[PDB]
Formats: sequence, structure tokens, C-alpha cells
Amino acid sequence: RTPPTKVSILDIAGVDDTLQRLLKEVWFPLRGGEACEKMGYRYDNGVLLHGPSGCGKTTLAHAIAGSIGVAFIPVSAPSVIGGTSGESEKNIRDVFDEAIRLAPCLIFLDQIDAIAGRRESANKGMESRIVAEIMNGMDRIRQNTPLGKNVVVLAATNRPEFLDPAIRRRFSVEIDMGMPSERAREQILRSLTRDLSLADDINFKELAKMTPGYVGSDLQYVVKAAVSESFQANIDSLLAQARAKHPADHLANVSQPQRDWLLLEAHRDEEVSWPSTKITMEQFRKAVSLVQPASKREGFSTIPDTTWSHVGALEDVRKKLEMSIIGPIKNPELFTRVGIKPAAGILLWGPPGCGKTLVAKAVANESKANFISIKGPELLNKYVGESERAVRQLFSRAKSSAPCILFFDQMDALVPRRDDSLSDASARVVNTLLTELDGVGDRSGIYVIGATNRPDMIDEAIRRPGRLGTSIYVGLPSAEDRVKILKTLYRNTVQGTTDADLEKVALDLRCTGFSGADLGNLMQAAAQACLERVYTQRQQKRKEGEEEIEPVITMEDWEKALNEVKPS
Amino acid sequence: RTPPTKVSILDIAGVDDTLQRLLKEVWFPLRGGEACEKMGYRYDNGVLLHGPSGCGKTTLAHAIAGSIGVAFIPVSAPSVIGGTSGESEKNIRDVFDEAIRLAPCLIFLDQIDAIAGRRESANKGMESRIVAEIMNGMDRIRQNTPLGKNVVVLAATNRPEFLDPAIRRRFSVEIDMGMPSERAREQILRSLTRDLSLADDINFKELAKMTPGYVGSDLQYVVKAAVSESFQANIDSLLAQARAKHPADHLANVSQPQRDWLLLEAHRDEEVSWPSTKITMEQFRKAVSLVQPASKREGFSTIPDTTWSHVGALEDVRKKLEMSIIGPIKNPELFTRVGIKPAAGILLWGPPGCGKTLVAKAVANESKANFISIKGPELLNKYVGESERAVRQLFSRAKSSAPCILFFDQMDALVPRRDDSLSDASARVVNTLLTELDGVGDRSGIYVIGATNRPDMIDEAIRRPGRLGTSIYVGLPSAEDRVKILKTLYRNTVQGTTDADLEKVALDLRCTGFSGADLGNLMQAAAQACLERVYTQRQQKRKEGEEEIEPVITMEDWEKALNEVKPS
Ligand SMILES: Nc1ncnc2c1ncn2[C@@H]1O[C@H](COP(=O)(O)OP(=O)(O)OP(=O)(O)O)[C@@H](O)[C@H]1O
Ligand SMILES: Nc1ncnc2c1ncn2[C@@H]1O[C@H](COP(=O)(O)OP(=O)(O)OP(=O)(O)O)[C@@H](O)[C@H]1O
Ligand SMILES: Nc1ncnc2c1ncn2[C@@H]1O[C@H](COP(=O)(O)OP(=O)(O)OP(=O)(O)O)[C@@H](O)[C@H]1O
Repeated sequence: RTPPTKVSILDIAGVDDTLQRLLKEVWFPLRGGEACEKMGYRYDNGVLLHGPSGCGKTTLAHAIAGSIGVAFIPVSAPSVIGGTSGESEKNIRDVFDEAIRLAPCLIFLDQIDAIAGRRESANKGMESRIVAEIMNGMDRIRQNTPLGKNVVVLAATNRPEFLDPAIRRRFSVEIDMGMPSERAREQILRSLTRDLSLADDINFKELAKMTPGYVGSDLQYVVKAAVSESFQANIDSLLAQARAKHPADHLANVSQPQRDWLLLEAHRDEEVSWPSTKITMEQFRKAVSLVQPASKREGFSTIPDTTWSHVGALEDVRKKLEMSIIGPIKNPELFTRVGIKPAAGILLWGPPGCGKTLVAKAVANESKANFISIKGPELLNKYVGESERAVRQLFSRAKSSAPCILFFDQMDALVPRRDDSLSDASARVVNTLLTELDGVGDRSGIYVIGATNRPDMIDEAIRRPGRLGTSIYVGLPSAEDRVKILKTLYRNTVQGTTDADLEKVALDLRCTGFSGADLGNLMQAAAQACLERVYTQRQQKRKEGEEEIEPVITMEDWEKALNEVKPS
Repeated sequence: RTPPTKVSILDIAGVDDTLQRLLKEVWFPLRGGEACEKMGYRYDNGVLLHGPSGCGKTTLAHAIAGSIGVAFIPVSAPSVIGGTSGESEKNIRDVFDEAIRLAPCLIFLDQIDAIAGRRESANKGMESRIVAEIMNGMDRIRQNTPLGKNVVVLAATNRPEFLDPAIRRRFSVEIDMGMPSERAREQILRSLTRDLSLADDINFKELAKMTPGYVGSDLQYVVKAAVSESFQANIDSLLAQARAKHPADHLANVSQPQRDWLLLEAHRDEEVSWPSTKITMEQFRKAVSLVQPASKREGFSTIPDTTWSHVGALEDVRKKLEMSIIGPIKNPELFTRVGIKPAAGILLWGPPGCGKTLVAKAVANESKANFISIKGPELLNKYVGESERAVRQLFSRAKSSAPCILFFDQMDALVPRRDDSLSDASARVVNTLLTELDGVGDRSGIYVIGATNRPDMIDEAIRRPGRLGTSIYVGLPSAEDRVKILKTLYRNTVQGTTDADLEKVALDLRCTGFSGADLGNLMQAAAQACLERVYTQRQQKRKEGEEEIEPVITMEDWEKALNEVKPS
């Protein structure tokens, strides 16, 4: 005999539409058994749950069993496999036999791709035989049903493509338990927090927004982490209290952790009352920093510390960018009301990497959105079929994690091979690209930014609205801007600040023919030269004559570094 | 019923940070049970302890149990396995059932890779079933918990790669019990010596200091080795005594070991009184020399006697190296104040056998930091999913014992498999490597040095600053160095040594454009020419005229060999 378990039904949320459908399909046959028998009409047999790992498939099934109050028979992937070639099949029979005999019940097949994979991919005579056993069992249920047998077979899988097309046909109902979005994460957070006394400064909405690739289990842990962090105050109190009851002078201490441990060991039968404290928003942020995501090894690319303050001038461009990208992301309400469709893509042309990197990253950071950077010819192969498949993969990855900015650096290679007939490989890639661009735009969230140092030879087809229609021209040469950049870089140091020196450096001819990346390099070069001076002087004095170290940087260091460094 | 044991908590030391973390996670749920029940918040369930064998994992667990005063349930690797196919599973259930019933308790799973290894590596139907039983038990605990059930599951393993990824996910907290310290070894030595009568000249502190990568088991053996060494005096005494009782003249001897054996055999029923002697410091040093752990594949690697005085010239390279490695280790204050992130790695490229290994050791030695050397194909295994986990392990070990220099010799194997699509295994490994490199930059202490005799096909991604960005070019063209090499090779011969000849040979133009391998070949070539002279002369004289053979080598042989041989 196998009775049901006690799991919390108030734990799962964000699955409103799907749970409703499940309820409709499962409630009538299980709960009103007498009614279905009298009518003579047939019902739903198999319910397949799919989606990514940790999506709450196992929990949903467990919850449903507990809530209805029916008998739960858990069939895990390797639980039926035995030692001898026959015991496995015998067990499958017994499972189905006992199940049909006792009703109402819920049979749950957790991780089904391990038992019933494609019969062409399995060259073993045991695996094919097991699939056959399942099929036979399914038929037996169908025949017995009009008497008073009420059993529903639930199943969970992570990938539908790995399953045998034959079993797919047998199963009738399918529920998609998809990716936890911003809204979904918010809901999950609320479910977990339900039993906790939250403070007024805590905004679960803010937490959800700044939580990219976290799953239901991860969020569960973030909540637990916050709990431990809050109870550090009580630990400090106990330490002070212990050192007063049992002093032990300085004999109990060799280090800090060991002394704390020893005091607690001495106490033993001492019971203490713990005050119920509230958690802060700061504690949650601390907890979030210490937690790890799931999709971290893929094409994620983290957003740098680049803001608008790092970009000198280009105020007109800044405003235009805000309108296009920040407008639809932050204000969807505004766009729906007026009547226009959100953006798809923009194109940047002019100076190089320095200008492009500062633009691409600044906009991306500000929106607090994801960023992916694919640079020029670092995609092409000698073979005929991986290049196109790779491009498809990039867009799929981008689609999965929205909001995201997809950045294409140096497009002068791929695009001009259309106007004149030359290569076949280049033709295929560009055509796939055009195709991918047109496809996305209705659902949005994915904004494509293209950049090139050369605007002349480009195909007009790519330029067309809906693809990369917004052509933004970028230019960097101006003195006032350079001074601002120098100040911004030298702002992040921590006495001697020296403003006059910064202005003079900017005035020089060599500085005029520079870029953002060049100025950064100049700063680093000056720092290195200064270190050389400090090292040579200090070592000479210490050995011949221990003194203090001086991290101060003067003009002589800047001048020498300036003389050597060249642009691009 | 199973009550706690009485083990000394003052025995384990050197684990300050780790013990503190363990305290935080284990103290609150076990000690203040009433408080956690009232609040309704959830806590930590599983704590996994990893690291090498004899690191004190079993002792730490035992100590923690005794110190807190909770019930200790020891579950060893083969303690739950029975005779029939069902008794094993029944026992696992009973363990979890009794454990949840009685609280507060600590369940300790010692050596878990024997019970729950990878389910793909286990083709048995019993092993997979046992893993399933553990999973089911884990879930049962989680459900029961809000009532008043307080049980923490501790576990110890020697290798994280062998564990099933499924159980890894179930366990939440992980503690790394890495490299044993100087203080810790001192303590272990004292524990073992406890029953022995040590002399006054023995300083256990000195032993511990000069014992780098030895574990608890190794130290145990060093003590045993000392015992055998002392009892050699008694052996000599018995030998002399035996040769007096039963002389047997010279009939009992053909060799030395055999005669000794024969005498003892004759005696049989002769009982002798053994005097209790004290061990010396000299005997311990002798014992230490004969002991060897080797640790891992390469394991621990002590720093050689290589300084800057062993390297001829390359003064520019020396200064650059000092800046990068010695700069951040010795002067962290300087780097934080200026504003730049510490080094992560450098690359050494040039001609075959120029002394790349020697330069690497010199830098490491000078910083008085640790050194690990992993050479080319001495990394690859037969397994697939273990390669990536092994790389992760290396970085974890390096992180634990910082400051350390991680040296990769002959990188020509791993790096070129990016520019052209080879396979999937190579792709995963290199991507994991890039990931590991990016992570280490702010935390630092671990500086990665790469060396290769071939620079052509390498991915630019690895070359980027922050990874192996600093490309240092090395060569070998100095006269003084060549003389030293010639002397070193001609040192291993055994009359006529001749120093003047060696210097002149080095001076020649043909010698200037050479390498270490070339000089070795020249020496061999000269030896061959000399043999020809000896053979022709000896045969002519013996036949026409048996005389003696002359192994002497003059300058004429060297000159002829020198004329013919060409470089590479
Ligand atoms: N949608 C969700 N809402 C609340 N909690 C969740 C959700 N999804 C997962 N969790 C938490 O994560 C845990 C894992 O859930 P579960 O094992 O059901 O996921 P899964 O999709 O079945 O994973 P797998 O299929 O790989 O076993 C649950 O115990 C739950 O605490
Ligand atoms: N860190 C340490 N401090 C003091 N003594 C130690 C330490 N580590 C080991 N020892 C000594 O060595 C013995 C072995 O310890 P223990 O069995 O806990 O190591 P282990 O890591 O659990 O080994 P394994 O996991 O292979 O069983 C202990 O009884 C102790 O006397
Ligand atoms: N197997 C060895 N490992 C390290 N040092 C060696 C070895 N054999 C000789 N040496 C030392 O190095 C000098 C010889 O240099 P060699 O031509 O072997 O180049 P190397 O870089 O030291 O060795 P390798 O090229 O094998 O790394 C000698 O002075 C000798 O003392």
C-alpha cells in the first residue's frame, strides 16, 4: 500500500492558466467517479508535463496528489530496473496490476527519457522490450476503464525531442511549464515570503527585476540566505554574554573562531530566548550577491560599469537612444496607448571600438538589461553547415533571455557580398541573418545593435526599417569632451588631485588625434612609469640606508608616457 | 539508541575560517530549536566536507557531535549493505525513520562515493536503487521539518568528481578542508608520539616545519619508520651473538643476507630480552628522507634552489617579471591606491629548451610562494565529464593555498583546438579554462604562467589581458651559460678533466648559434669519433703484435665533431 504525502499547495504560483487546464482535465474523472460511470463517456488518460529543469514539475505532481487526496504511486527513472533480464518487466506489470486494482490513483513517471528514449538510438534488446511493456500496460487500462477503474498517468520530461514518437502519440494531454519571467519570479518570491514578517523597505518587485537567470529553487534559497544573515545580531549578543558568565581570561584564546566555539561548548544546557526581528532590503541585496544562477556558462556577457558620465557630449545621440530603447522597456503603457510598435534595431557608424564599446555598453547597462557581443569574422568556418546553425543558435539564446541587446561589431565583412555575385558561403550566412531579423519584432524585448567603421558598401536590404533602420552617425573629435573623460577616469582613484595638469594634457597635439580607449591606455601607461620610479628609488634607499611607499603621480610621468604612446 | 562520543575538540586547529562558517550553519538549527519553530523560517539540511585523505574530515564530524552534545548516527560506506536484495533498502529506511523520530541528531555519511557513484558508471540494478532510496529519504525530512524535527546530514568525500551530479544538487552547503598546516602537523605528530619515549634533542616543531605536503597518514608512517630505524642496533647485537653460539665456520656463507637468515633459523626457540631505547633527531631525519606521498598526479611541488644568479642576462625580462608577480604579492597597498586590478597570467614563448622551467622556478622561489607544475599531456584522462570537474578542482586547490604560481608547460596541445572545429570534449575544457581565468583577477594570489616552444596556432581569446595577456619572448644566446652547461654534462663521467679545452670550445662561432640539445649532441658526437679511433688503433696492434682499452677523449675528437654538426 502507498498512501498520499503532505506537501504545501500554497507554494506554487505563476501558473494560473496552466493549473486551470490541469484542474479541468483531472478533477472530473477522479472526484466524480459515480457520475462518469453512469454516463458511459470516456475521459483523459495521460498528462505530460514539459519544460526546463527545476521548473517545479515534480512539486506540481506531488501537490496535485495531496490536494485531491488520491493514492500516489511514484515511478522514478531507475526505480523499476533490476539485476536479471526479466525482473524489470515483471515489476512494470506489477505496478500497472496493483494500480488498476486500487482506485482512485495517480501514477507519476518522473524523468521518462531515461526509460523510453528513441528505439533507434537504443541498440540494446532490453530497452526496446521495456518500451513495449509500457505500451501493453496502456492498452490494458483502456479496456478495464468502463467498470469503475479511475487512474490518471502523469509524466515529467525535460526534453520532448528525446522521447520516442510512439509514446508521444499514446499521451494525449500536454502542459508547458515554461521559463520563470520577471512577473513569475515576483510571484514565486511572494509565495516563499508568505510566512515571514517583511519590513516596509522591501520591494519584491525590485528583487525580481534584478534577478536574471534564477529558477524556483534558487529564489527559495535567496529567501533562506536572508534568514541566516538577519540572525547575526543574536550571535554577537551571545558572544558578549558568554564572555561575561565564563571569562577564562586569555587561556581559551589562540584565535577568534576557536574561542567562540569553546564558550558555547561550556554552556550546553543553557536555553536562551530569541527575539523575532524583521529583514531589511539591504540584507536581501547582500543575499542576492552571494547566490549563483543556472545559465552562467552560455552567451551571457555581463554589463560593465559604463554610464553616460563616461561618454563626453553626444547629448543629442543620448536622447535619441533613450527614446528608442528605454522608451519601450520602461514605458510599455505609453507605446500601447499611442499606437506604435516597439523597435527592432539601430546602426552605428564612425570611429572604432572605443566609440562603439562606450555606446553599446552604456545603453545596455542603463536599461539593466542583458548584453551579447558578437564581433565580425569570428564566426565563419571552412565547412558548409555550422555557420548558419550557429547564427540560429545566437537568436535562440537571445529569445530565451529577454530583455537583451544583441550587438554585432564590424559588419563591413558580411553585408556587401550581396550587390555583387561572388561566394556561396557568404550568401547563405547573410540570407539567414536577414531572415532572423524579420522574424523578431512583434514580441520584442530583443533589440539588435549593429556597428561599423565603414558605411559605404552595405546592402540597402539590411538598412530597411524593421531590421537595422535607425542609422545613427557617431563622431568623437572635441577638446571639451576629452577633459571630461580624463576627469571621469581619474575620479576613481581613492593628497594631490591637480586640475590644471589635466587641461594641459588635453591641449597637446598627440591628444587631439585620440579616442576613449587611447586615453584609458595613456592613464595606465603613466601609472606604470610612476611605479618604476617608486621601485628604483625605494630599493636604493632601503638597502643602503624600512621606509614608506608613495603612490603619488606627477606630470613628469604623464609627459614620458605621452611621448611614447601612439593611436590607431 | 545511539548516544554521542567523547572526542577532544582542542585537537583540530588551522581551520579558523571554515570552522566559523560551519558554526554559523549548524549552531542556530540545533541549539535554538524553539526559536526556529516559532519563526517558521527554513534552514540548512546537508553539509558536504571535501578534501584529501587524512585531512581530519571524520575527526571534525566526531568533534562537532561531542561539542554540541547531539545524537550521533555514524553511517559508514559498507555498514548498510546486507546479504539479500531488499535488506539494504530496508536498513536505509529504518536509519532515516529512527533519525527523524529522535531529535536533535547528526547523521554522518563517511565515504559517500562507494554508495552513490555516477549511475552511468554503475551497471548494477542494486546501486541505482540505493541512490533512489537516499533521494526519497531526503524529501521525507524536508516535509516533516516544520513540526519540530531537527536533523542535519553531514557527509565526507575524497573526490567530488566521482559523486553523482544528482546528489550534489540535493546537498546545499560545502566546506573545503584543504592543505594541512604547519601548526596542524605539529599537533598530529604529538598525538602519535604520545606513547613513545622521545629524547630531549627531538623538536617536533622542526619536523612539522620541514614537512611540506604530508597528510595525517603520512605523518603516522614517519613515526613508524623511526621505530624500525632505532631497532637496527639490536639486529647487529643478535648477529654477533649468533656467530658465537653456532659458528658453522665458512660453510654457512655464500653472501651476507643469506648467512644472517640461516643463523636465525637454527635458533628458533631462543627467546631474547630487548632493551627499551630512545629515538634521536637524526633517526627522524633519516625516516623523513625515505618517505614519499607525491599527493595527486603531480601534487605538491617544493621550490628549488634557483635564483636570479643562475640566469645569465635577461635583465629586462627580470624587471618585467618582478613588476607583474612580485608587485601584487609584496605590495597590495600600492596596487589598491593607484587603481589597477592585479595580474592573472603571463606567457613564455621561444626556441626549444631555452630554460623556461628554470625562469619560472626562479620567480616563484624569490616570492617564497608555492609552485605547481602541470606539463602538457599529463592532464588528459579516459573519462568525459571528469575533465572539466578536474580543472575546477585545480583552481579550488590553488585558491585555498594562495600565494601560488600555477605553471602550465607546453600549452601547444590545449589551445589550438578553437580556430578549427575538431570535437566537443576539447570545446568544453577550453571554455571552462577561459571561465576560470576570468574569475581570478580581484581576489588574486594565484598567478598563472604558461610556456610553449611553439606560438603560431593559439586563440586570441586566451591572449587577451586579464587572462594570459602578458606575452614575454625568451631566448638563449650567452657564452657564460654555455660553459656552465658543458661543465654540467662533462661532470657526469666517472685521468684527465681539462678545463681550458671546454672554454675554447664555447668561444667558437658555430657554438654561439646553438642550444642545450645541440651541446648534448656535440658531446655524444665527440664520444662516437673517439670510439672509432680506439677501435681502429687497438685492432691493428692486437692482430699484428691483448692490450688495454683507453676511454680518454682529447681535443682532436671535439674539433672533428664540431666541424660536421649543424644547429636547428
Ligand atoms: N514554480 C515554482 N514555484 C515555487 N518553487 C519552485 C518552483 N519550481 C521549483 N521550485 C523549488 O525548486 C524545487 C525543485 O522543483 P522540482 O524538482 O519539482 O523541479 P523539476 O522541474 O521537477 O526539476 P527536475 O524535473 O529536473 O527534477 C522545489 O522543491 C521547489 O522548492
Ligand atoms: N587537521 C588535523 N588536525 C589534527 N589531527 C589530524 C588532522 N587531520 C588528521 N589528523 C589525525 O589523523 C587522523 C585521521 O583523521 P581522519 O580519519 O578524520 O581523516 P579523513 O580526512 O577523514 O580521512 P578519510 O576521509 O580518508 O577517512 C585523526 O585521527 C587525527 O589524529
Ligand atoms: N631534467 C632536468 N630538470 C631540470 N634541470 C636540469 C635537468 N637536467 C639538467 N638540469 C640542469 O639544467 C642545466 C641544463 O639545462 P637544460 O639544457 O637541461 O635545459 P633545462 O630547461 O634546464 O631542461 P629542460 O629543457 O629539460 O627543461 C644544467 O646545469 C643542470 O644543472
